Amino acid sequence: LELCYRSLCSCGDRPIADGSLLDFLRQVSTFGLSLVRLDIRQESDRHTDVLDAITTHLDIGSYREWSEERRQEWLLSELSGKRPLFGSDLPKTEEIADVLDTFHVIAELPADSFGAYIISMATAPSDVLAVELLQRECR
Amino acid sequence: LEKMASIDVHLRQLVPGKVSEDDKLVEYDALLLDRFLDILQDLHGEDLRETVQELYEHSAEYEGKHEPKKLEELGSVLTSLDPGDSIVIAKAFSHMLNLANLAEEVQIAYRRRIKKLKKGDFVDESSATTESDLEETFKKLVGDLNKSPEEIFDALKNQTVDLVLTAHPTQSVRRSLLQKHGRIRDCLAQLYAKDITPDDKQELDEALQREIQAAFRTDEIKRTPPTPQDEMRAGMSYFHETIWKGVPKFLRRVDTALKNIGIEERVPYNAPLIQFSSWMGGDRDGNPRVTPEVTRDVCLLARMMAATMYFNQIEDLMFEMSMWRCNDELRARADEVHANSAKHYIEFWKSIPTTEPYRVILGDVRDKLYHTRERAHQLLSNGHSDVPVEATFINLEQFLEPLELCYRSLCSCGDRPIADGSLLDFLRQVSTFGLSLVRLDIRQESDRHTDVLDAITTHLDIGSYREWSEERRQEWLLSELSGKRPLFGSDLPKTEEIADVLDTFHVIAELPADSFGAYIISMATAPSDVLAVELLQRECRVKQPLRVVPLFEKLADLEAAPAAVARLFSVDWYKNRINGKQEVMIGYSDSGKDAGRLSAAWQLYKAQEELVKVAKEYGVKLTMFHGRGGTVGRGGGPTHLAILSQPPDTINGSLRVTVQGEVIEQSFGEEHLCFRTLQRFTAATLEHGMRPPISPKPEWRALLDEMAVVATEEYRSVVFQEPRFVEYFRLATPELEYGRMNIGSRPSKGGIESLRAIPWIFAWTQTRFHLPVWLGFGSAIRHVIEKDVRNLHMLQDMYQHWPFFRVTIDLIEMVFAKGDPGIAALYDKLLVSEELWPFGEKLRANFEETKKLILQTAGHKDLLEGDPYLKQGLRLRDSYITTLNVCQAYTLKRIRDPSYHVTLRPHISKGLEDTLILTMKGIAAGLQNTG
Ligand SMILES: [Cl-]
Ligand SMILES: [Cl-]
Repeated sequence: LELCYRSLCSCGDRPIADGSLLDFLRQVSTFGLSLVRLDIRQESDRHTDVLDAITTHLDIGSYREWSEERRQEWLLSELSGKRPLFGSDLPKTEEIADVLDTFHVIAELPADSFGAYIISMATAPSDVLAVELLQRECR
Repeated sequence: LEKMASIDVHLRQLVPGKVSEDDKLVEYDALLLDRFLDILQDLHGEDLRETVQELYEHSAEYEGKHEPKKLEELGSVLTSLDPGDSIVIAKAFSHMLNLANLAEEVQIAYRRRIKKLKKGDFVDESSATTESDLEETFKKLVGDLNKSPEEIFDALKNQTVDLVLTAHPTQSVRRSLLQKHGRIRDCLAQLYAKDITPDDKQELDEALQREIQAAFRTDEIKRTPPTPQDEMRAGMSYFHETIWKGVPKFLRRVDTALKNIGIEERVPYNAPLIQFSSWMGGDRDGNPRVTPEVTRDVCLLARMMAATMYFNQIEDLMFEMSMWRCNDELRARADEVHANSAKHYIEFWKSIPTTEPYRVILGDVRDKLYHTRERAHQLLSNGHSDVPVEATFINLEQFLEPLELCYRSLCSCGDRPIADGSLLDFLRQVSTFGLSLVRLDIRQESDRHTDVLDAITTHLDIGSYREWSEERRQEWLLSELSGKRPLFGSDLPKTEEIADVLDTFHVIAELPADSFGAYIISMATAPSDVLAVELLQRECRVKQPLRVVPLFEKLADLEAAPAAVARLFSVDWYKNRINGKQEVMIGYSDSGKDAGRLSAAWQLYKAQEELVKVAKEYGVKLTMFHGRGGTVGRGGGPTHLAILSQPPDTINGSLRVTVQGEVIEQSFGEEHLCFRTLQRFTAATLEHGMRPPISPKPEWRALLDEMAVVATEEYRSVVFQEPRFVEYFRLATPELEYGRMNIGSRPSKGGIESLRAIPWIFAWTQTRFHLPVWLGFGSAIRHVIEKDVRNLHMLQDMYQHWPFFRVTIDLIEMVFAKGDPGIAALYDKLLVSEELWPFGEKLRANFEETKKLILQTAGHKDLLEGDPYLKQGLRLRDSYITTLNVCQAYTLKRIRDPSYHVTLRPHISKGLEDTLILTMKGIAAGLQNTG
């Protein structure tokens, strides 16, 4: 479409280019391939449950009992590390499987479809870092 | 055309006596050779035929008296041929040798056995004419060991013979040429039926000529050094040839022999007495052509071949299963299946009615087999299908369930005889072959797994797994296999090789477990090597991991092997993962390349003794996998004694042996040969489980321990210490040209240590010298005879009463029959520097001395004094091989030395590389197995 616009302007047909073609270009820019970008929203506590099942499964403690500073320290060591966090061998409750499956579906779809991951009941930096880490470890 | 009178005379001089009175071998080869030479005259002229026949007569005279003038007479002709004539003569002698092989197989297959020739001891088990058949083994166990028939039957039920098909080290003969050889053997056999009519005989003669010409008129060089998929296709030919029909026929004969000792049951149809495994497409050790895709391909190809054979066989089964009386259970299944959509039997029936319930069930099985075949084909040629996995057989139980329902139902109604026919054959074929025909082993160097783990630990900033001691390696591996966190992801710097290893594991995870057998670790030395594979398997998400099998190659590795296996069994995780079973592999050729053959032999007997001790300690059922080069890898009768010779309790109802590619045609090419192969493996396994060889006298153990030291000294002093040995090896032998040519893969991946065992054996087998097989025996026997006058008598006692020693020496004697120091001297004269001539001269003297000493040990004046049939056939082949030897030698001189100008001869009627390849393939096909 931009090739058509440039070409039309080259030949003094800019008025022709500023018609249906301009409307089309502006519609492609405004709406993209999706019309809308979908936000995902979830409670912070649900991410806390996922990380708690993980740390319990690794015999390191309960991410839930940890203070905010200890939560931050562990999350920071994991986002900066080179080893993956969990696999199929992980006791998942129905809710925890919902959270992880949502991330997997996000990974299997085009980035043009998504906007922001919104954390309901956010209170501390560990809430945001949990989502960044879960995103990274769900590929 | 009285030329026929000359070749007959020469043939009769080559094979003078009669090894029986059905000895038609000279007749067979005379007929085939006459017909071939006529075809050769018609296609390439009268002069070409006369030249070729003069050469063969000189070669046979040489194999008679070994006059060196005959070799100079061969060479004078062979150097004067321009490359065209060189190609035609080389091709001609290759096919002449093939015909001698075919005549030999027919003679073996139709030779009547002699009951009165049995001596009554174990020596009889070293030849097909005197070995014990299935029922004679039964009665030997009942009379001499007083075992009850029920114990024999119970031993058979739980016994498994596992035959492993590996790629041929050279020309893996194409399926089409196997079939032509079959037609030639069939025409030969039928031409000597003592009742045949004149017109039948005339048409058989014409068919034989037609087929010999057909084989001579196909090229066998161009295109590609066949892709591993092609080599696998050619290797699978023996299932269609003989094995598919052969397995149920053999098992039924087991039933009859059980009836002749009072057992009324049959061997249960699901009992895996016979199994087949494959390395074709799975062995990656020093073979970069074997990729993850190659493995995926041969797995799916095998599922296709099997589904095809079941599909074609179940139509005859459907015609036979025309009964109506049935079980209540089967009648229920018939009513269920009739409620559905009959596309693969419109030529047979518009539709199958419910008054033929067995046909209803079997027709649905035929439908599922068709969907399995077409689905695997779609996966192979694309990567996806559209065939629902629920419309096919994914595991062996889905397949067996309706067939077993038919069997039970038939027995319910007193139709057991009907059930014991085509249906029993089918059940036994499903149990033996499964959904794949073969199970594919994967093999890889331990170092490659070490590289993968080293890149991992370096990526995690924990150190280099490579620098770690064996104990630290074990400690880390143990913490990871017991842990709950995965090890690595896509964010991992992978080299090309490391990606090959990991991708192989991923392909294994994406395919059915029925397709795989064992993961074999080449150059295994320590428990960390095995634990690395178990961990890499688990972290690559292989749900049903393969069993890990260490291959202990070098001599020191064998000595440390029972310690390493004990440490493995002592780890709780590995103990509960293996579920009471462990398979260990030994490589006769591999260990011999390290420390000579005699030392490797005695060391392998001891290593198996100690491994059995460990397995009994920890309550594990041990399975010894015999790689290539062994006594149990020979062709024919000798294998029977070799299996009986193994140390006590090393088999225990579970035999796994490599079927070497240079022997697979001799063993499975023909109907009778196939039956007898299966029979001797089964009988020897059964007998060894109940009747171990005698335990060695203490002085025998001490003597062999001494001889092993002297033999390793001589072998290593020549192969590894002599500085100019490698220089000689590159001159007196086509080792360089073998790797550079086109055959196999890589021979290096330095010196001989990095050289693989197969090129090591091959290079010296081509020159009829066989140094890797016999070197070391000479000095060992000289040493012990000189140390004590009486040791000769002790050696002579061992050869007469200790099976292990007799088979070891016997193999050496057979290799000496295929050896000729005069030809090796010709290679020296043409290809080796003058200042290296005494070196080869010394080696040849060693050759001679060992020969006499081996003879003295075996109590023989001539080679193979106790097996004249084999001596006879070997002499027959050697007469053709010798011409290919001289031709190969002068061709090598022509390639390496363009300053060697020859007085050419005019071309003889309608590229030196092609000549060389012809001679290699031919000589390899005529010498077959050595070490
Ligand atoms: Cl293919
Ligand atoms: Cl019809």
